[PDB]
Amino acid sequence: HHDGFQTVKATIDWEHPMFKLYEKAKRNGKWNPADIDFSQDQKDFASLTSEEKISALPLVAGFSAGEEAVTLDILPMAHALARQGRLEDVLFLTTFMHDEAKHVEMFSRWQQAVGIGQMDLSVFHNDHYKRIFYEALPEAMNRLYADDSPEAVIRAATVFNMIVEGTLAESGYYTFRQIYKKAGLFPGLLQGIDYLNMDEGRHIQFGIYTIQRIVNEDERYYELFIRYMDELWPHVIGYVDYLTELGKIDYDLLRHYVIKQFNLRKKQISRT
Amino acid sequence: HHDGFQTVKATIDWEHPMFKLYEKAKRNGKWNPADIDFSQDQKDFASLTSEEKISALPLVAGFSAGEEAVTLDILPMAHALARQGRLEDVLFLTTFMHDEAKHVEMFSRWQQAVGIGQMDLSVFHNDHYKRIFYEALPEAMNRLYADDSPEAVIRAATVFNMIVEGTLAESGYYTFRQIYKKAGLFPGLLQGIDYLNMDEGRHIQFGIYTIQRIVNEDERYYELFIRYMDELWPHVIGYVDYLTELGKRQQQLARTYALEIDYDLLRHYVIKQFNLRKKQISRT
Ligand SMILES: CCCCCCCCCCCCCCCC(=O)O
Ligand SMILES: CCCCCCCCCCCCCCCC(=O)O
Ligand SMILES: [Fe+2]
Ligand SMILES: [Fe+2]
Ligand SMILES: [Fe+2]
Ligand SMILES: [Fe+2]
Ligand SMILES: [Mn+2]
Ligand SMILES: [Mn+2]
Repeated sequence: HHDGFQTVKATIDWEHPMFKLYEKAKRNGKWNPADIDFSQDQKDFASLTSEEKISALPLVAGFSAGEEAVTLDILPMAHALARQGRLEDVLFLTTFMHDEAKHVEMFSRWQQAVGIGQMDLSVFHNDHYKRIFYEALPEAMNRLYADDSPEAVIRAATVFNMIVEGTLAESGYYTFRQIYKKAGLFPGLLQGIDYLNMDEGRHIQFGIYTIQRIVNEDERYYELFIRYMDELWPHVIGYVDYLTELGKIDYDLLRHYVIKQFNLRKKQISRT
Repeated sequence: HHDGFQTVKATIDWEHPMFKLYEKAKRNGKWNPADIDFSQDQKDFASLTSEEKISALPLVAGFSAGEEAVTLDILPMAHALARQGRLEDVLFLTTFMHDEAKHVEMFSRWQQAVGIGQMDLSVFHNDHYKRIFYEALPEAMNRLYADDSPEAVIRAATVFNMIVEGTLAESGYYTFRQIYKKAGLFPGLLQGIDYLNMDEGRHIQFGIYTIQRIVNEDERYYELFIRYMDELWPHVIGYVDYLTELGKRQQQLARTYALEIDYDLLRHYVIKQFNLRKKQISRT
């Protein structure tokens, strides 16, 4: 049951950080994947040899599944914060979820346009990828339906925002630009990546805000955050190692970028 | 756990009716409540007598709570359809949810701008209003976390889309225009209402699609739909009667602005909306 409503008893908290992020999301998140011209991407893909075609698919497989997972798996966080009365967080999260919908749409439109929509790309998800995206991510989010404790919320935001988005996805954009911008390939996909990267800046800000406001209640939660980050590292690097070996471009450059992002995300939360 | 992912094994179903509705939502849902000029609304509200100021508040109280309720209460539907693998429905529902956020924001910005943000408007929710919005709506939606049966989904879409949006809110837009557009008052609120009404057409279409696809599986569910509509009517009309009674006890705004407010035409619009929603679902 609803006890009452914040915008009847009072108003939105106009100064709340998540209301301010919501306002930014509306002003900056206007792109439509349906407007991207993928016609040259189709011709670029056809120009590749069979071996070069295969080389591009593991990264796309990781992104399509990843965007689909985050579209579905943010819903428990929205529910948990709604149940806690965090209205401004909920408003922001409507933009987060609509951003992810666009991300899923974008990669799927690319697959369709280049002629691989009919190909099952699941073959490029190894055990480490599945441990994160098929298992750990939905487990941590769904937990929030029955357990919205600080510990549960930190774990959810750690897996979702700091690892999935802040480590793997961030490193994926970089990788795609290092390879394909340089090769002059897939301009429509790279335009989509640029819009997506802008959206995801907001998503990471929500994760940092959420983790830090809980850590501020108790430094014991800081140690939980670091432990959950380290818990998932073997799977992050296990997936990275798998893509790197498929790749055979400076792969050690890309690998160190992943490590850089992982340590960066840790440093964006303060014990204090 | 996720078994796999549709956009890895295949693609989005580009022809799915809810993918098409999602596409329309992106194209047509561009407005931003933060861009509405409420400065004239502020002046209008201040120029009103206390007894004219009051006349508008019961309707605004109904919409602010309603929009906040639907913002929160759509989440279980999105979850239930997601768990069923209905990806295109989920994509569309992201636009539904972000629409509702804008609707909550819009009415809250109006209240803030006109100087009533600090006033507790709960006093204009009677028992019938509370049975719909404080109780029946969240109960029917939350049910979906543990019971996503066809019966549960039809009941959820009936309460949310056909009654709350398709009968009450639709009648509220009409009432607001019948009163304040003719008066020449609250231009920013009216702009917001117009944007909102456009969004809500899609929300009702989602409800029709959802109910109809379940009725298509088994025509027995059509009688469930009709029954659930009829179960809620006493509270729809109980709330309408309450707002009508309030409006008839304060007629200064109508006298001042020469509006022959026909509450019996509004009451008949509510009845028309209710019966019209029923006709939009067919047995076969
Ligand atoms: C060889 C260098 C490895 C680079 C790492 C590539 C990782 C693939 C990215 C897939 C994760 C996508 C998750 C979506 C998160 C979001 O968009 O919010
Ligand atoms: C005197 C005529 C009575 C007219 C009825 C007024 C009803 C007020 C509307 C409040 C419900 C708002 C619910 C929001 C639903 C949505 O926008 O999705
Ligand atoms: Fe994201
Ligand atoms: Fe391994
Ligand atoms: Fe709606
Ligand atoms: Fe009554
Ligand atoms: Mn994304
Ligand atoms: Mn609405």
